[PDB]
Amino acid sequence: TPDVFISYRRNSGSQLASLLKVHLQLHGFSVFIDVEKLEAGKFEDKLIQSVMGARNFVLVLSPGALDKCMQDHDCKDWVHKEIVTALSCGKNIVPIIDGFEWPEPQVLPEDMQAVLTFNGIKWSHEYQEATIEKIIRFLQ
Amino acid sequence: TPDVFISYRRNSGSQLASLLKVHLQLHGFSVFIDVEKLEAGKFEDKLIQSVMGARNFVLVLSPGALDKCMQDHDCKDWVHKEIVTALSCGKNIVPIIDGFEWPEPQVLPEDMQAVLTFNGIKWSHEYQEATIEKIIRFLQ
Ligand SMILES: C[C@@H](c1cc[n+]([C@@H]2O[C@H](COP(=O)(O)OP(=O)(O)OC[C@H]3O[C@@H](n4cnc5c(N)ncnc54)[C@H](O)[C@@H]3O)[C@@H](O)[C@H]2O)cc1)N(C)C(=O)N[C@@H]1COCC1(F)F
Ligand SMILES: C[C@@H](c1cc[n+]([C@@H]2O[C@H](COP(=O)(O)OP(=O)(O)OC[C@H]3O[C@@H](n4cnc5c(N)ncnc54)[C@H](O)[C@@H]3O)[C@@H](O)[C@H]2O)cc1)N(C)C(=O)N[C@@H]1COCC1(F)F
Repeated sequence: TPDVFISYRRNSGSQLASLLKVHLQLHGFSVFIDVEKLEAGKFEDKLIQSVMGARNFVLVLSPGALDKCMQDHDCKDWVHKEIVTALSCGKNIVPIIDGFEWPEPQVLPEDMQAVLTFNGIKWSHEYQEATIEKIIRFLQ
Repeated sequence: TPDVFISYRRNSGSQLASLLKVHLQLHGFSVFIDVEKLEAGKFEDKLIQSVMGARNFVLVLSPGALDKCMQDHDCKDWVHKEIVTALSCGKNIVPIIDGFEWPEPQVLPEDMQAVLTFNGIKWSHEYQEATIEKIIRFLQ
């Protein structure tokens, strides 16, 4: 059962999300990212269970990463579903900020507005190792 | 003296470039990427000498990566400068395709059109380890 769940928006954060996976594994954390760990069966159940099972929830805020969450009030967007599950289970949420612009809370669905109240880490392209060490301090 | 020089477009390839660096280092290559190895002094000479110093030239073709090379006949664009140096020195050039569209040769300045004649490696989000293993087979 993975220590860390990495949630990300494919069209804009795939590369950073995989970069985060490599570094965290090199530092001894078990990591769930879909392309390495989402295997057979109905994926809706497996994904939700993977979030529920992970102590740490690493949220890759690339540019526009929460845009498809906006007005998703049936909760059909997958980042939205993953965040609400992490919030509902009281996980240690660690937002990683990479060119993300902070939205107004009211533009996000009520069941995920609390994600903006967690302290985020700025991804520094020039000081990546320092960025990684800070992330590890945030993790449990 | 690094074996591998990674050339890349910051606004679209920085994450993949850094991910390539970490994997190549794990497999024992000395890698030059600017944010880790470009240090003090006039950077023009330092960059060109660093291309000259590496046997392998890894070119990250993220979407639109060559767009600023087009009509750069003054040769002010840094990706343009790095490619021309690599071609001129007869380097082992290894393009990494990440959503790149192949342009018609004639839209590119004459001194870099030969970059399109090198066999490129498709970057696979779902089979990243296999992509890396292929890149290593291409290196010298
Ligand atoms: C449904 C999709 C999925 C979506 C979202 N997340 C989580 O949500 C975040 C990313 O959200 P987001 O950027 O908005 O992604 P979408 O725009 O929804 O991608 C939708 C695209 O998925 C493809 N597609 C649709 N139906 C299936 C299917 N039945 N089987 C396989 N592929 C499918 C298709 O190409 C479509 O365009 C992130 O945190 C992640 O953990 C995980 C998995 N899926 C099962 C896979 O990709 N499975 C791949 C095969 O095994 C490993 C794998 F996961 F890589
Ligand atoms: C000039 C620039 C540079 C440009 C290009 N490449 C090579 O060209 C590829 C990327 O092409 P590309 O996406 O088109 O880059 P540009 O948009 O041209 O960058 C322009 C931006 O650079 C900043 N900027 C400008 N003047 C200086 C300066 N005197 N000192 C520090 N920063 C400067 C500024 O922010 C501007 O916006 C890639 O393969 C790489 O090897 C290497 C270095 N430079 C020296 C640095 O960034 N130095 C940083 C300090 O050490 C680590 C470092 F290397 F990161």
